Amino acid sequence: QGRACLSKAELTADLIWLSANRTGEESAEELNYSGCDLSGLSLVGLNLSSVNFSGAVLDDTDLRMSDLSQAVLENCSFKNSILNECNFCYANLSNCIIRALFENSNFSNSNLKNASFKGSSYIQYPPILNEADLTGAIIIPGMVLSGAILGDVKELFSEKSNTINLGGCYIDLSDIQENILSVLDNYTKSNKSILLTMNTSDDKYNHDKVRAAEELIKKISLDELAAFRPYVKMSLADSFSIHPYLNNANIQQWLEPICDDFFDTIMSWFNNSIMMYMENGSLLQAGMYFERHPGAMVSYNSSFIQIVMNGSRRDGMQERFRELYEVYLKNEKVYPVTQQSDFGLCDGSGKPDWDDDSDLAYNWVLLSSQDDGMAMMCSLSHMVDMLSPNTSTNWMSFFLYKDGEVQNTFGYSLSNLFSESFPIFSIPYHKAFSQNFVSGILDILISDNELKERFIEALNSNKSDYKMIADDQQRKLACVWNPFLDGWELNAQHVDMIMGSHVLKDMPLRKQAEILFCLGGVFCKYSSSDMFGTEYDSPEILRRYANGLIEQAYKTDPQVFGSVYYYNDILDRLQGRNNVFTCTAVLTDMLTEHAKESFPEIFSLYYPVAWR
Repeated sequence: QGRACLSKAELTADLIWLSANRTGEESAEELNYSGCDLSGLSLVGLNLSSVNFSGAVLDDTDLRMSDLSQAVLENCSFKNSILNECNFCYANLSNCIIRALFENSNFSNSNLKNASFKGSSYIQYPPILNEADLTGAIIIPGMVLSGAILGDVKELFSEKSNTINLGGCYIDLSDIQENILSVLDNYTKSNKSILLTMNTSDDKYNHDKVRAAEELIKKISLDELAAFRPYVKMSLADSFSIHPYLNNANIQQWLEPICDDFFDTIMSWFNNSIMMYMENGSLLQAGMYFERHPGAMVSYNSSFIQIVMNGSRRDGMQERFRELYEVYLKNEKVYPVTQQSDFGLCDGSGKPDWDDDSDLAYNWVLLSSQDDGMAMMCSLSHMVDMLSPNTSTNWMSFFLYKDGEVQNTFGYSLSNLFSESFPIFSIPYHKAFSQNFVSGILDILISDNELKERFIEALNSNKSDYKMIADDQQRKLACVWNPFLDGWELNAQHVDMIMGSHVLKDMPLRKQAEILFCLGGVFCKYSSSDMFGTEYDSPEILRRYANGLIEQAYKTDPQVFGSVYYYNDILDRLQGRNNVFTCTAVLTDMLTEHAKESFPEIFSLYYPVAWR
């Protein structure tokens, strides 16, 4: 169409029109563009199925979204081409030199024998090689080999320093920023990962994966693995602590020191927080860390328990984690709890019930974070609930022990038990209890939906354009709040309603006072120049309610103020005697600054995040 010697502009028009009127029954001559130089071109979105670009040159060509299915592309060149989203299905690309961007390029069922991808890359979506023949081909780290035909091994081991044999193909390491670490990170550098490449190859290549792995580890210096390198370490654990590498002594011994150090750091850092999710290889390595270091079962108890809960349920390693847990049950602090009627199987055998579909079995024993002899016995179901609670979470569904003796869980304060003894539950608990706290107060104060919405919406921003200092605005405020005020003090029945709430009544006095202080700060913020007040004045009603809250906080626990002088100072500023106008911007900052200094955790939970 199609002769070797023409201008590229004609080849271009020819091809764009060929594409514009494809018949499907084209002739051998009309389809012939062999040996043609098509470099520098833009053959984008062109229907070129069945075309014969044999031995041609498509360097620097934009082929994106084009259809080259069934094309005869053998012996071609695509140096610095852009192949993104090209269709190469059933295409023939034997011996081709592909140095291209190949994002989502479709080589399904293509012939790629002896081809080379050296220098190619993608950003997020790999090329598709399903049922493509890659025998003798040179591939690169990051390529996904699902369903690819690699060929059987001809040479077991490469002698070229920069290549690793996988089946009958070759992984080239000459374009990896001269840093082997760049190809070992499945999490943040997936598009460059040789671990991805190896593990996406089919099962029949399992013996080649192992060999490839032994060759790979020779290229990794112990120096390079000295740094923390967390994503690399996790990737190695994930990729090599699974079948078929698990039965290879060499690989497993190389992993151990790496994983031991990494998982030690992880277990200690994570202790008393919810545990990260782990792929199988890492989870198994986490388990093996505890096998080697039984002391850590106690030192990092909440990390340990979550790991075991995870592993005891992970298909392929359950038994191994059950045996690990049963070693922990022998610990001196744990044993007494296992000797309870309600433990595990409930038969006094000291054995968990590993076969409870409901996950209601009391299998799990958590030790206190302080030296007070406390332990908790709970079920997997309730533990998961408590770690990620909602409004319906049952917080009392565990048995408590002190020095191995069952306790009445009614003389206790959940707030204190969690914060002092089982911190793993403390943030989740206090977080759940603080949810919609000021919203709940507003629901009680303001029956008028439109006004309530102004208050609730303002929670989400640090500033408001809506103001409430005008006469009619303050009159509206007075009608709403007057039933809740006795002058500058809160009405006694309103107080009882606040102090009696589910959210407050079981908090220690001190925390009750801090929460009330914060609520006092909230209504001072509402009254300030940033919100419903102005640079020069603030709605008196809101100052009164803030004042009542502050006085209530002081009655509840005066020590939250540090001294009576600060308390008095707040009241004076709020009440503003002798003042025609009173601005609350400064006082707002005095209150939040004090909360930040004196009770930052409560402040962070109860004061709206948008406002701090």
